[PDB]
Amino acid sequence: MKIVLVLYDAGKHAADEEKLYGCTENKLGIANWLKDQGHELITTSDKEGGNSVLDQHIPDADIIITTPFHPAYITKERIDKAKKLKLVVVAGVGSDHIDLDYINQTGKKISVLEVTGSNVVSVAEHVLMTMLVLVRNFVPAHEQIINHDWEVAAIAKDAYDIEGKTIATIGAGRIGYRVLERLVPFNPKELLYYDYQALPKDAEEKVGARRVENIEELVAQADIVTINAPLHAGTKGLINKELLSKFKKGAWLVNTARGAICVAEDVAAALESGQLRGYGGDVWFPQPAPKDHPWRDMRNKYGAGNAMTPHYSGTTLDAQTRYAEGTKNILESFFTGKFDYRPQDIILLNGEYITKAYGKH
Amino acid sequence: MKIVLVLYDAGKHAADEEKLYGCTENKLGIANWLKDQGHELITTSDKEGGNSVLDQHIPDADIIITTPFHPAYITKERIDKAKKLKLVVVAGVGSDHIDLDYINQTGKKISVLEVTGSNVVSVAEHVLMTMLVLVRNFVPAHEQIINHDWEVAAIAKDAYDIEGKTIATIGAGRIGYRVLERLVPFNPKELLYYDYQALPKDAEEKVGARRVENIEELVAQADIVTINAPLHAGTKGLINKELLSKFKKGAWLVNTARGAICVAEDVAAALESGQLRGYGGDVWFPQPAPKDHPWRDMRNKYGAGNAMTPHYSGTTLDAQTRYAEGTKNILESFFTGKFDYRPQDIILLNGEYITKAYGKH
Ligand SMILES: NC(=O)c1ccc[n+]([C@@H]2O[C@H](COP(=O)([O-])OP(=O)(O)OC[C@H]3O[C@@H](n4cnc5c(N)ncnc54)[C@H](O)[C@@H]3O)[C@@H](O)[C@H]2O)c1
Ligand SMILES: NC(=O)c1ccc[n+]([C@@H]2O[C@H](COP(=O)([O-])OP(=O)(O)OC[C@H]3O[C@@H](n4cnc5c(N)ncnc54)[C@H](O)[C@@H]3O)[C@@H](O)[C@H]2O)c1
Ligand SMILES: [Cl-]
Ligand SMILES: [Cl-]
Repeated sequence: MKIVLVLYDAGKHAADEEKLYGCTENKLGIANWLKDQGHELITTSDKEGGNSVLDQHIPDADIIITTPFHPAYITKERIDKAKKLKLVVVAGVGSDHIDLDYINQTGKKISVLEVTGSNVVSVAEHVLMTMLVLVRNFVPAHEQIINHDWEVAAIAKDAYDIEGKTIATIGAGRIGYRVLERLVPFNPKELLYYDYQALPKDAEEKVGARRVENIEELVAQADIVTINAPLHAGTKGLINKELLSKFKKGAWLVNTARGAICVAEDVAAALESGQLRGYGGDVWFPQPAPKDHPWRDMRNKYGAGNAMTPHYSGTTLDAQTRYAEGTKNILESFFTGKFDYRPQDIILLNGEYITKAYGKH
Repeated sequence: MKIVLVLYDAGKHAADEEKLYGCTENKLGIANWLKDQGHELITTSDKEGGNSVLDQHIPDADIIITTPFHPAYITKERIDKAKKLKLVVVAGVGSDHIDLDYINQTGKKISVLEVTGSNVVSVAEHVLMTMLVLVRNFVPAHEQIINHDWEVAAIAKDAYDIEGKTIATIGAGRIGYRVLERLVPFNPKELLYYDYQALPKDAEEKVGARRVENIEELVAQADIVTINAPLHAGTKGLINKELLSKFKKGAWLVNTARGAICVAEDVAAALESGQLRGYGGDVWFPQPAPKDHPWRDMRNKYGAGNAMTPHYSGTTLDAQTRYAEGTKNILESFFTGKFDYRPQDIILLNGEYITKAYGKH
């Protein structure tokens, strides 16, 4: 089989860390196995433009392996040219960079598999971190120190404790639930969630969560909102000017899910006007984020409220080994002709939606 | 009575936030309350040098109110000049900026009271935040974004999850225990503590903590160490070159307790050499931290591993109202002649140690 593997380039950083499996230099650490199995592997980070290495190889690729941190956008146009394509794998979690609805509506026999659970703890940690960084006003505090300044009041004037705050998650799946679990000992006033899938009652009770039926009612009462749903037609552009106007004034918003769940300029405008006190997370649309993407320079009225990073929360060194192994397992399920995929890894099975988390079908 | 109140100045920032009680502008909300009682209140941030406003008023001050974030250093030289001094109050927690041992050993009839518990949650949050920021490599990640860069591998090469790490606290009192409680749902490998005061077995079991009785044994097995003990003779310079040599190579160290528990240059050398991967916290010696203090510019080999802030974790807006009210209550106990202090607030009562947490007596 011919396999095209699209990952980020480590460049000079490859020499610093041998455990960096998720880059083009290291090929998920599965290149020996793919070679021994008799497959042809094309590895590249060159994923944009008409004569990109990706596009050169799409027409006879049997399998494309992608990673959300440097996502090959497998568009309708690319799918139409991909005459041998049978499987797209996501080394990570989240398959929205592939035009899933096009595959499904046309009934094309392409499976889409991701390594469910592989980095959900990593991201839940990152959400907790980002909440704390925003609420406690850490970014300008650290900036003060490295700029050789000292003025406690400049930081304290917009620093709070997370204790006693009302916190809402949009999506209460693997990541959203783990976020709620980690918040319990911080003594929030209340933990809320919105999801068309109810939590099991035992799970709900374990974290003291209350389900809110509609998203406007959810955000209106939350001091902190975190987004933990996949990107699909039902969540694309969900966080826009109108919905932001229904947030509690001065709320903090965390989004480690997908950038395009928000309308980028609407979030920036809300931060600058004070409707949000802070926004942070690691995900952007598109990726790599352009130099003029509004989320880079946006700030609140105090020059703070921005805890943006590149997309890396799900590609910590601990997460990388897990999604690398999961990727190998999915590939083996395909190669053996067993197709004995873990049920939870299956987004599309030969064009059919198996997941329930990407909207109702 | 004459009361000297030493707080940080908020300046123009006071105009931004009404709840900023902890600054010289707002005087803990007690200025009119004191005036109505016929007391004279001198308020200043000028606390260094022989003709500082502090030193001008020391000779006839009945009461000095301090705050750790901008600490009046009540040295033995100042105590010897403070002929009317009867009470020192700490608007906050931690009384080490006062020469407690000099007061005690030379029979000075001065009580020292602090607002115990007022900001212990705030600091425990800050510890969790700092642990996450260091372990997950957040600072350089955010720096990349605002420098208009994008390179996932530059961050991922030194980013880990807190899951599966062994975490040790030095001091397991109000803050240290609250840190362990907040760590439970993060699925650490193990939680450890070192303290001459044992946790009750039930409190140990609640967080799955194991006591380690030797400090070298403790740090030798820890991926993350956090300092949560007061500054006293037993902890001053506790974290020195020799102990750092016994830390696990590449450990992360967090200190929100007091700067002087660490030997400053020893920590910086350990970071630059890689014995530590990261150091962070909000506390320094002395405070305000000099522009050339080595903890400002220190970095690990990748230009990261620094999560320093000014001293503000215990002065979030949520904390300030609590220690402001507690300061009023302590003053009332003094003024009425009842001296009905909360027992947990008493560091020294007329020179005698009441606290057990500042070493054995
Ligand atoms: N930043 C990263 O590195 C990173 C890593 C992993 C995953 N993610 C993203 O997080 C998303 C969630 O991951 P997960 O493991 O929790 O997935 P999951 O499938 O376990 O949970 C997703 C939840 O979202 C719910 N949902 C779907 N549409 C919703 C809507 N309109 N409103 C509210 N809830 C809705 C689903 O019912 C489900 O319960 C992924 O799809 C991915 O886009 C990001
Ligand atoms: N960064 C901030 O804003 C901030 C805010 C509050 C307190 N603090 C500092 O944190 C310290 C702890 O606060 P707390 O509320 O937890 O106090 P606490 O009195 O409840 O607990 C202190 C613990 O440290 C233990 N201890 C003393 N010496 C020790 C030693 N050599 N080794 C190990 N343990 C030792 C004590 O036995 C006690 O259990 C304060 O004294 C203060 O210096 C900082
Ligand atoms: Cl939906
Ligand atoms: Cl001691």
